[PDB]
Formats: sequence, C-alpha cells, structure tokens
Amino acid sequence: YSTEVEAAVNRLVNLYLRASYTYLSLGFYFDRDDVALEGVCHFFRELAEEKREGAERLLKMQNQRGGRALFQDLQKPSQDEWGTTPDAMKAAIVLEKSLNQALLDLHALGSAQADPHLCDFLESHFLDEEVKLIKKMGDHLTNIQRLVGSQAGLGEYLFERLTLK
Amino acid sequence: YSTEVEAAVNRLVNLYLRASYTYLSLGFYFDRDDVALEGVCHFFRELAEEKREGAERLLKMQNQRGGRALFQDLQKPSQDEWGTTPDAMKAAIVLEKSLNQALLDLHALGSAQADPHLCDFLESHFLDEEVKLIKKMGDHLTNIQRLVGSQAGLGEYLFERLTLK
Amino acid sequence: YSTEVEAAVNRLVNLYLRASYTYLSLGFYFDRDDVALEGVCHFFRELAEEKREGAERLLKMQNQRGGRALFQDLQKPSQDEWGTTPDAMKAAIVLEKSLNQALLDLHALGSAQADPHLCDFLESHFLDEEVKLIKKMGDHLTNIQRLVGSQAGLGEYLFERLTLK
Amino acid sequence: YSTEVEAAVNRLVNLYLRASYTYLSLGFYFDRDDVALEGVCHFFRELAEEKREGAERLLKMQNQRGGRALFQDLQKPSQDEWGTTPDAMKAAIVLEKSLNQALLDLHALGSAQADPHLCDFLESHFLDEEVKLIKKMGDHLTNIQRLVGSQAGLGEYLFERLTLK
Amino acid sequence: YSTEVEAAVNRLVNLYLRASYTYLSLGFYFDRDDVALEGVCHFFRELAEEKREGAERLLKMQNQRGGRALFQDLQKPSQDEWGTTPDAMKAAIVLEKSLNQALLDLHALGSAQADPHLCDFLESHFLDEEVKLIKKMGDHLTNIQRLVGSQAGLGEYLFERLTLK
Amino acid sequence: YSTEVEAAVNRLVNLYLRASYTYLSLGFYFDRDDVALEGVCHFFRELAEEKREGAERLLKMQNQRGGRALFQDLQKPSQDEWGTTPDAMKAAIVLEKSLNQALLDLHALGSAQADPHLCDFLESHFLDEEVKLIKKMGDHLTNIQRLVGSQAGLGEYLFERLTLK
Amino acid sequence: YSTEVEAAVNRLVNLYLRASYTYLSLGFYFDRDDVALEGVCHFFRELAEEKREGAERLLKMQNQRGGRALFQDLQKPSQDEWGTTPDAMKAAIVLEKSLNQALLDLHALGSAQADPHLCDFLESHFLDEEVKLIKKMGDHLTNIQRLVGSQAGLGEYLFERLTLK
Repeated sequence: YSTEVEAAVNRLVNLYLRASYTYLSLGFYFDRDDVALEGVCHFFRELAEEKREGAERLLKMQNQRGGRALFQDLQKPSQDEWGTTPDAMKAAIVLEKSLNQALLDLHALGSAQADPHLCDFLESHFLDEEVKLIKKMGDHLTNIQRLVGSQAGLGEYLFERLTLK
Repeated sequence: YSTEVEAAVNRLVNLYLRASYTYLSLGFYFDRDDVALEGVCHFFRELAEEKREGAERLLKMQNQRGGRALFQDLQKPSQDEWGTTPDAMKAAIVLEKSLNQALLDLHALGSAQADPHLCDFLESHFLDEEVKLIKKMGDHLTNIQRLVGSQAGLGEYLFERLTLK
Repeated sequence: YSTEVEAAVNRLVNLYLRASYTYLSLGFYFDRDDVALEGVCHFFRELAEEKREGAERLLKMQNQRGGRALFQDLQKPSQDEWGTTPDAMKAAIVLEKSLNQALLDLHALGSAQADPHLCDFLESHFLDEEVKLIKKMGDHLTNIQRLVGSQAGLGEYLFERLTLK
Repeated sequence: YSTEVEAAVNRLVNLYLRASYTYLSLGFYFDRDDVALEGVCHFFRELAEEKREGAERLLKMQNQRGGRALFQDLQKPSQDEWGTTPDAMKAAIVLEKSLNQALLDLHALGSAQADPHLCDFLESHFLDEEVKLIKKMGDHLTNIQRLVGSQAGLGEYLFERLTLK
Repeated sequence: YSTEVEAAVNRLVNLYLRASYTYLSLGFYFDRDDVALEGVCHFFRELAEEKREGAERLLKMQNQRGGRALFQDLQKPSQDEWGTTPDAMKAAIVLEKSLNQALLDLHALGSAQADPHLCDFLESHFLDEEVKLIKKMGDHLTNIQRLVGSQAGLGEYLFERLTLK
Repeated sequence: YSTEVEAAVNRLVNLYLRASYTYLSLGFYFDRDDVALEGVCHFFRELAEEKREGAERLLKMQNQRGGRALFQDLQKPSQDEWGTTPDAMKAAIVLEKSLNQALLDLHALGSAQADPHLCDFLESHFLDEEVKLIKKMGDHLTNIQRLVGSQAGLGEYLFERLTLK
Repeated sequence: YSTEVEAAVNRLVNLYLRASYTYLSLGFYFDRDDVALEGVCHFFRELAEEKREGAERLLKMQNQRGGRALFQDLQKPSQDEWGTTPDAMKAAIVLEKSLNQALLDLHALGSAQADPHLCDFLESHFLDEEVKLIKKMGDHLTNIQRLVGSQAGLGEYLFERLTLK
C-alpha cells in the first residue's frame, strides 16, 4: 500500500466531505421560507448523506489497508446562496464531475502502482454510483431547463412537485 | 429574531460540525489495526452522528425563525492521533464541556434578547442531552482510570469489551 | 486462456490447500487439553474451511476457462506446535500475507496477458477477502499483545473468551 | 467517454442483437414438427432473451455515459436450417466465442483509453456470463457427441429429455 | 493410550486426507468440459467432504485421548486423469478397500493393546460407513458395467442422469 | 452371566455412588459463603447427578441380565474441604481416571469371560462418556492453572464467570 | 453547577421524602378498621409513591450535574391521626402548596444563578405535575365539603366509593 495512494485517499476523503458540506448548504438554501422547494431541499440533503457515506467507506478502506487517515480543514461551500433550481442543479453537476475526475485520477494512480484492490474498490463502490448520479442530474437539468424556458416560477414548482416529490 | 442570535446560531452550527468531525477522527483512530478497540471506535462514530444531527436541528430552527444559515470553513480536529482510551475520553469531555458552554452562552444571549422560543429550543433538545452525555463520559473516564491504574493494556481491553461492547 | 495462467492457477490451488492444512494443524493444536483455547481452535478451523473453499473456487474457474486442474503433493505445515496465541496469530498473518502476495502475482500475470476475466475473478472473490482477513488478524494481534503484555496467561484467556468466543 | 468507445459499444449492441436473432432462428427450427426437440427449442429461445437483455444493458450504459445509441441493419442468421443437435450446439459455441472475443476487444479498447467504468461494466455483467455460458455449451456438446456416437436419433432424444428438459 | 495407537491414528488421518484429496481430483476431472458428467463430479466431491470429516473425527478423538496430532505431507492422487466412469468407480473401490483395511488394522492393534474405546470409536463411526459405501460403489460398478457393455457413451450418460442425478 | 461379572458390576455401582457422593460434597463446598463460586458448585452438582445416573444404568442392566443387585456401605468423600478451584479440578480428574480404570477392568473381565453384551453396554454408555469428561476436565484444569498462575483470586473468579457460568 | 443550587436540591430531596412519609401515614390511617376508607387509603399511598419518585428524580439529576447528594434526618409527619376526609384533603393541599413554593423558590435561585438546565428540569418534571395535583385536590375538597355539608358519614362514603374508588 503506497504512500502515494495513502495520501491520495486522504485527499479524496476531504473532497467527499467538502461535497457533503456543499450539499448540506444547497439543501438548507432550498428550505428557506423565501425559496421553499421541499423536493429540492430533500434531494440535496440526501446527497449530503451519500457523500459522507462515501468518505466513511474510504476511511474504512484506508484502515483495512493499514494506511493512516489524516484529516484537513474542510473548506466552506463555494456559494452562500444557490439561485434557482437550474442554477443549483448545474452547480451540483460541476461538483459531481469534479469528484468523478478525482476518482478517475486515483484509479489511474492505483493502476500505475499495480494496486488491484484499490482499483476494484473504486470501481465497485464509487465509479458506477457517480456515472448513475451524473446521468440522473443531467436528466433533471434537461427537465428543469425545458420547464423554466416555458415559464420560470411555474416550471420550478412543477418540477419540484412532480419529479422530486 | 435578532441578528445577534442569527449569527450566534451560525457559530454554534460550526461548533457542532467541528465536534462531529473530531468524533469522526477519534472513531477512525480506534479503528486502526494498531489500536483496534471496536467498542471505542463505535462510541465515537455514534457521537459523530449525534453532533451532525444537532447541527441539522439548529439549521432547521434557523430557517423556521427566518434566519439565514451561513457556513464557514470547518477546522480539522486538534489531534491526528488520540493516545489511549483515557486520553481520548478526556479529550471528549473537554469537547463536550466546550459545546455545553457555547449552548449556555447562546441561552444567555436569547435570555437577554427576550427570545423564549430560542431558550425553549435549546433546553428541550440540547441542554439535557449535554448534561447526560457529560455524565456518561465522566462515568466512563472513572471506570477507565480505575482499570488502567491496575493494568494498562488489560484494563483498556476489559473496558472496551464489557462497557462499550 | 494462457498456459502461464493455467499453471499459476494450479500453483495457487496448491497454496490454498497448504494454507487450509496449516489452519487444520493450528486449530487442533489449540484443541489440545494442555492448550485448551476453544475460541482459538474454532477461529483456525473456520479458516481451514475458508481456504479449502478458495481452492475449490479456483478449481471451478480453471474448468470454466478450459484449463486442466493438476494437483501436487501438499507439504505439511511448517510447525507441529504453535506456541502461544500471539505466536499463532503472527504465523497466521505471515501465511495470509504470503497468500495475498501470490494473488497479486497472479493478478499481475493476468494483467500482462490481457486476461480481464481472471483479473475480475481474483478481485471479486479473493483480493478484498484477503484485505479484510489481514485487517482482522492485525486487530487480533494488537489486542492479544496488549493483553499478554499485562499478564500472559490471564490475557490469553480473556482474549479467547471475550473476542473469539 | 471516447468516440472510439461510443462507436465500439454501438457495434457490440448490433452483435448482441444479431446473436439474439440467431437464437430466435435456432429455437424455432427445433420447434418444427419434423425436428421436434422442445428442450432444444426452449434452450435457444432463452438465449435469444439473454442476448437481447445484453443489448439493452449496453444501450442503458451508453446513455448513462452520454453516448448516442445508433442502430444499424441486423443481418439475418447465417443458416435457415440448423441440422442436428450437435450441429446447432457447435454453431452456438462459435457464436458465443465470437461475442466473447468482441467483449475482450472492447475491454482492451477501454483499457487503452483509461476507461475503468467501461472495463468494470463489462467484467461485472458480461465477461463471467460468457465464460459460464461457453462452459455450459461445451458440457452440452460433449454430452451430445457422446450420445450420438452411440446411436444418433436415440441420443438426441435422451439429451433433450434428460438434460434440457 | 499407547504410543503405537497414537502413531497409527496419525497415519490413518493422513490416509483419510489423501483419500479426500483423491476424491477432489476425481470430482474436478468429471467437471471438465470434455468429460462433463455432473452426477459423477458431485458423487466424488461429496466423498471428498466425507473423507475430510473422517480425518477431523480422528483428530478430535486423538485429542480427547491425550494424543498429539502430527501431520505429514499429503501425497498427490495417483492419477491426473481418471478415464471413464467404470475406470473411476474401480479406482474408488480400490481406495475404499484400502482405507477399510487400514481401519481393520488399527482395530486389530487396539484389540491387541486392550483399548476398547478405540475399538468402539472405529466400529461406531467408521466400520459400518465403509461397508455401506463399498456396497454402494459395488452396486454402481455393476450398473455402469452393464450399461457400457451395451453402449459405452450412451450407458455413461444414462447412469449419470438416472442414478447419480 | 457370570458370578464374577455380577460381583464386579455390584462393585462398580458402589464406585459410581461413591463418586456421586464426592461430587455432592465438592458442590456444596463451592456453595459456602466463604468460597462462593456458583459455576463450580453447579459443575460438581451436575456431575453428582451424572454419576448417580450411571449407577442406576448399571443396576438396570444387572437386573436385565438376571443378576442380583447388592449394595454396600458408601464411604464418605476423601476430604471435607476441597481447597481452590485447581485443587478441586485435580481431585475430580483423579476420581474420573479411577472410575475409568474400573470400567476398563470390568471390560477386560467381560472380554475374558466372552460377554459381548457387557462389553457393548460399557462401550456404548460409559467409555466414551468418561473419555469426553476427562478431556473437558483437563481443558478446565489447563485454563484454571493458566489463570491462577497470573493472579490467583482474580483468575478463579474469571474462570467461574466466563467458562462455568 | 453552584453550591447554592446543590444545597437547595438536597433540601428539596428532604422535603419530597418528608412528603412521601406524610402520605404513607395518611394512607395507613385510612386503612384502620375504625376509619376504613379504602379509596382514600389508596389515593394517599399512590401519592407517597409519587413523592418518593420525585426525590429519586432529583437525586439522579444531582448526580448528573456532578453535585453530591447529602441526606438528612426525615422528620415524622405532623399528625398521628388525620381526622375526616376533608381534614386530610386540607392537610394534603397545605403540603402540596408548600412543596410547590419550595419548587418555585429553587426555580428562582436557578434563574438568579443563570442555570437553565435546572430551570428546565423543574418545569418539565415538577411544576406542571404540582399544578395538576393541586387542582385535583381542590376539586376533591370541593366535592367532599359539598357532600359532608349535606350528611357527614354518608357523604364521606359516597365520595370514597364514587370518586376515589
């Protein structure tokens, strides 16, 4: 278990916890009385849970391999307010694509260091999860954009009620 | 709902998330193969969940009152390694006493600003939880110290097996 | 399906059966009336079953790929008596680390020969099993050493009763 | 997600649908009143379903990755009549070995283009399925050949009744 | 508990494990795609389990009597390929008759050394098992020979399908 | 049914009842408020029941064979106080080894007088029971000695709590 | 946790135990054969239980806060005989009003010392209980007085039968 992979795993834990923090902020923004889109609030709060779970899986694996988990400061999310539903879904896609690239980079490192356990771990618990999530978010964005292109406020409500719940 | 309370609530959210992060680190330290005290790992990981839940309750209340949740960077835990079981339980007590003082300070602010909803919220969901937790930790510390004063390694194992599980 | 992989698979079957044989000997040593640690006996006898199952999985796969299973003499375990619980757990760790290296070597061979079925088979049924087992054994060794460092006989009994069962 | 992989996935979809079509023809040939081997009819019709399902899985994955599914003409099966049970089982083996080589070729392309999601997708849902199927068909062919070498008509009936059902 | 019986028990353990190994090889031979007689594969793999269980019973008894289990190298089976079903059943009968003679020899030794516990142990758990097994194998051989004398390939298939399952 | 066997059976009944009486005394010694090891009390009281049951089985058999049961005075146990747990377990082992030798002596007599019913009766209901019991007691003694060698009082308590119950 | 509150809590424990003692005496007075009002006996004996439970809650809280429970002599009840049902209900009201004032005094002390946990504890588990109990007793007294104003003996019986049970 290389020191390079150990360090990269610790960095990835930080990224997952940062993503979880971002989703917490996204969720509570949509919970504001002047935003008030409960389906959107719950969608992002569920994702905050999923990202924290990813971090925890990485930490468990780090220990299983004999690495040392090391934690760093968690930067606050990039925005304090998240705009409209399409703005937020776009931000979420950018976040997930960034996480996915970090997963692919760690996979490449594991491949270069001949670490098939790491490569399998990522494929089995992260890579497909990310692909499916990015696809779902893409589908959501297309639906939201189609709706708000017709009528902004109306479309946002309809999406929250009939897709997100 | 005063701007002073709003800001103090945001600070308290940060403190709860910092505490949760500290407990995550405590837990995964005890999960190391060269530490290997599963009851201790689970005790602290459960507390990480409890503190995150406290933060979420505070955020929900902030929105219910019409305040704006604002997130700040989360500082990393104060240690990378947490020593022996008594060392870790002492650190946890210091953390909880600090959180409890922050709760009491916010309560005093609510009292001074004639905010009975805030004062009730804290009493009902935080103050007694903290008192009970601090008492439990005190009981644990007394038991651990009594055990390791007799025989260090043996005592730690016995405590983990027979109290924490 | 290369002749190199076919031969390597046959060698790995031999290694798994040798490991199973070693665990049989470890188990029955702890079953002696002058050793008498039933939790340890059962721990190793369970591992003897697990290793034989690994061999059988390899043999089934060999046939699925159209290879020919070839069996060789099984060398007896390296010791007739296995010392104390920490001695035995150390021996078990050395055994598992050796098996794990053999798995990684076969994986490297499959990778070099562009055999993704072999590589997937090993990752899915062996690599993670080994990582988890080595971690469990590491945890056990740390606990045993902590216990016997305090009081040898007492510690061994406590570990057998309260961890292994 | 490379244009090379996208195109190769579309080609593989065509191959799976072609295989499904071939199995449809094999099945209905054995359903003829002058052939009349129901176990064989059902064996091949089940495989027609399995291959169509493989195509559908590939199409779902193509969309998940953001590729564009493109369909081409489906060539008719290579024969209109499929001979005896051993003739048909031989044809099926040639078909499956060809599909398996196409899977391995796509895997090699994914490997060269550093696409671990594709490589995992194929390993998890296709590669082992193919190995198991080819082994089953090999077993069937050996049994059929052993039977028809003794007595042709008799052997075919016995195989259909007692192996295929 | 005599040193002569102790040594003889250790030898018998080796013989049972050798027999188990032989049955493993017999089973996986019949699992080959170019042999493909599943009822035969399962018959021998079940016997591999039975012989290992006999070894384990002997080891448990050795410890109950205060003897020391000592393990020796396990010789590989006498063949790499096992021919036709009648060839394999003949080999199995020769193996069982050899094991049975070893049991009778140990019984004679126990009798000469006035060891009624050993004599009872063998009678109760081994002697009748062996007689019944040898009879079953004899019945199988008669049926197989009757079948292959009529038509070789056909007969082997019929026996595997209708007797062994 | 020989007069020699009849007399020997009556002697063996006396020995079993003497053993039962000894176990009654052992049990009630450990029930004293100044000894107070309930797991030990119950272990020996259970054995008192087992030995009385052995006597009753012998008496039933005596009558089945047409012998005349004749009872003699039952000597009191050899001690009034039984020391520590290891002292008592040693005494119990000496008792069981003595009973076992008496069983073997009666078996030898039955063998010399060509009494296969007696020999079977002893093997089936006594000989293996004794071997298993002596092994269990040996295991207990090893555990107790290992424990009290570390710390006397502590070890006795741990054994009673965690092994005997 | 102030020394003033600690002492006041200990005083309140004494008051609750004194009240429980008074209710024990009230109950057993109504159990006399020359008083014989079972509904009244049970009413007061239930209250004796309730007051002891209040004391126990206070003691648990004292320990949770890190205070030291200190016990003082318990003065006997103020009467040996309790007169008629209205006399006893009046005495009970005077007792409860006195306890309630003690609770309010402790609450005022907690308020002055900025102890929101104490204030919440009292409000949540004592203050409303007392208000409800005093109201119930007031209702009872009004009913009893209305009844005995009509006919003394008759009224007491009717109240005991139809209100208290």
